[PDB]
Amino acid sequence: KVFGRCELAAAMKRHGLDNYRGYSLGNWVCAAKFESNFNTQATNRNTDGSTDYGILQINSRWWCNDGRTPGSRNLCNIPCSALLSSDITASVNCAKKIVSDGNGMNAWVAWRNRCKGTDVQAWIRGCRL
Ligand SMILES: [Cl-]
Ligand code: NA
Repeated sequence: KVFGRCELAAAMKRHGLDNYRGYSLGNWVCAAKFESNFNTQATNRNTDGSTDYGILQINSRWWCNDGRTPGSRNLCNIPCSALLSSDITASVNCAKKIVSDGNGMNAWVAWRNRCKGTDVQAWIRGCRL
């Protein structure tokens, strides 16, 4: 599923991401835009052989099991394919674990490079929340 901007913002807000660990909604929407272009089916392979999955590009090196990343962990306790669902619940619940791990949203490279320190409220502007 390819989300619209405001559609995703409302889904995220409903799933408890607004101000989660102090990150306003615009941060999460911005991250999703640059990580996946709002496509829940996005996958991207890393150099180390791990793979990023879904709207928030969650890495199989640490967070999910894809059966093909030897010596990895499964900290979110889910198959990585669950992160590609049109239902964002699993991605959001795993994101909450990631963002609480000490390093905040800096875990997401695109957020650090493209959202951090910008006017992220522009990402929810006009939306019916
Ligand atoms: Cl933080
Ligand atoms: Na694993």
